[PDB]
Amino acid sequence: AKNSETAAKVALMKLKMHADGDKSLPQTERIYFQVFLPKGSKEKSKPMFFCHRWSIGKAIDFAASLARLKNTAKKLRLCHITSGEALPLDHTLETWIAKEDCPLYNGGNIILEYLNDEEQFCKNVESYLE
Repeated sequence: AKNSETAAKVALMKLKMHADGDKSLPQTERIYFQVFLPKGSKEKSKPMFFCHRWSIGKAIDFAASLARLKNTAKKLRLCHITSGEALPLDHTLETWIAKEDCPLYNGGNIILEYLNDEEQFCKNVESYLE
């Protein structure tokens, strides 16, 4: 419900008001997320937008920057909000649009979390929204 297509579209207008990102991107090239930050972050989440053709690794790098997490044993990974899957670094965000299983939505939620190198999913994915 909170992670559905409709919930993402309903959140999208506020995300457009509040998100940071590279504003030289044409509007149609942008995908907006509420980005939930690693456990222990005082700020639970931050609104961000990305180029939809960026790789996950690029998006992670951009999000870590905005969240001031570039200032260890673990690497930051974007993780699907329902499956917990650490999205593969080389895939483009575009790859997740529309898909039947665990899509990404323009306006949706996503997780940024410290994982071990090679770790595949973040544990307790439901808890980021609890």
